[PDB]
Amino acid sequence: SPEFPSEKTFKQRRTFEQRVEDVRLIREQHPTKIPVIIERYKGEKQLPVLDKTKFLVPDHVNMSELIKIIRRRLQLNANQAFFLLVNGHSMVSVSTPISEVYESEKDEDGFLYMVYASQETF
Ligand SMILES: *C=C1C(=O)CC(c2cccs2)CC1=O
Repeated sequence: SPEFPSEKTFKQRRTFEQRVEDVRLIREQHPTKIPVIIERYKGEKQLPVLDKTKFLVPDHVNMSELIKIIRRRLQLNANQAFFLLVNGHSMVSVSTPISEVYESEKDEDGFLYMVYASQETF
């Protein structure tokens, strides 16, 4: 509805220059944390909004563990599907530690971006 404001993403809220410097600050103060931005897919109609956007994830945590953490934050029940996507592909099947996902998939600004949805392609 045009009466209600559109959802604005992290990259629309913070400029690239600010994001680049945020990550430099984060990396300096927390070298063992991965800076992750987790957002709901723009067209999502079945899953609620997350109470935070930026997560400093310990670098040993794997993707299966992170998925459980987000499902819990969203208070999902077991009959609700949830997919976590990085750069256009699903992280749902894997046990890769997030440290490795960061090196493979991080944005130019230094953040690792993830999108969640109730479907795997859209
Ligand atoms: C939103 C967060 C938290 O609630 C705590 C997380 C921590 C993980 C290990 C030590 S603190 C960081 C975070 O982004």
